[PDB]
This record gives sequence, structure tokens and C-alpha cells, in this order.
Amino acid sequence: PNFSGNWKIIRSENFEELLKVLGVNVMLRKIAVAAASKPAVEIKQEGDTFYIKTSTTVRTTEINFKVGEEFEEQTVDGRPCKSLVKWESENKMVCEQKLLKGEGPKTSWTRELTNDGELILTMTADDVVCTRVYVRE
Ligand SMILES: CC(/C=C/C=C(\C)c1ccc2c(c1)C(C)(C)CCC2(C)C)=C\C(=O)O
Repeated sequence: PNFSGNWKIIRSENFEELLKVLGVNVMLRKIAVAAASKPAVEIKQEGDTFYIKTSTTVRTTEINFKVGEEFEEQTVDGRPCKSLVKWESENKMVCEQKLLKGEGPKTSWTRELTNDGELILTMTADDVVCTRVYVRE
């Protein structure tokens, strides 16, 4: 049950559709979609403590959190939110997000370590689901 490692993406689907439901104009979606197809992901895990750095040419995010403890991060479209991660199963964590200001689509994410050694990340916005699959570099 160790997510630690440097991960590279091998499959991504419905990412643009995700941004579309968030109301991002076409020009910006193009820039985001292009850069998001080549992320560099670093994860450091110790017990329930996580450090996840996701880097792209146009944006880098770093989150630090303890499963079960509320923290603050940003939605995919850059809006400040309060998040809470819980273990849904032994190798699957689910995160429920809550906007700090205003309204918007219900968003969340999940990260799961599969039995073949891969990592599946799913990001949701209302009914749209983006699936991203990684493998260690
Ligand atoms: C890599 C990844 C996600 C990458 C997302 C990127 C780059 C992204 C997302 C949204 C945006 C931008 C970039 C830029 C900066 C163009 C500004 C416009 C908005 C609409 C605010 C997820 C993962 O795989 O964990």
C-alpha cells in the first residue's frame, strides 16, 4: 500500500470534457490539455501522510495532507477548496472537495493503486469523469 514514487502517465481520457463542464473557454482549455498530457508526478508517503507534486510546463501543484484531516488545495480550474481524503479501501483514497467561496460543480478525486502496479487517478465534475493512469518511471 505504498504510493511513493515518480510516476509518468500512460493514459488519459475525458480531461478536456472535464474542463468544458467547468466553464473554461476553448483557448485556455487547449493550453491546459496540451501541457497536462505530459505530467511529472512525485509522491512521498509515510503512513497517512502524503506529499504529491504534479508538474507541467504551465503549472505545478504541491499538496501535503494527512488522510482523515481536512486541508486546503485548489480545484482543477484553480479555485480554492477544502478537501478531506479517506481510505475507501486498502489501496484507494477518495477526496471530497468543497469550495471556500461561491458555487460550482461538485468536484472530487480518487487515487488507487491497482494490483498490476499502476496508479489510477480519477477527477470528477458533476457527472463528468476524467480517468488518468500512471506507472512508475
Ligand atoms: C497534470 C494534471 C492537471 C493539469 C492541469 C493543468 C496543466 C491546467 C488546468 C487548468 C488551467 C491551466 C492548466 C492553465 C495554466 C492553462 C490556466 C487555465 C486553467 C483552466 C486554470 C493532473 C494530473 O494528472 O494529476
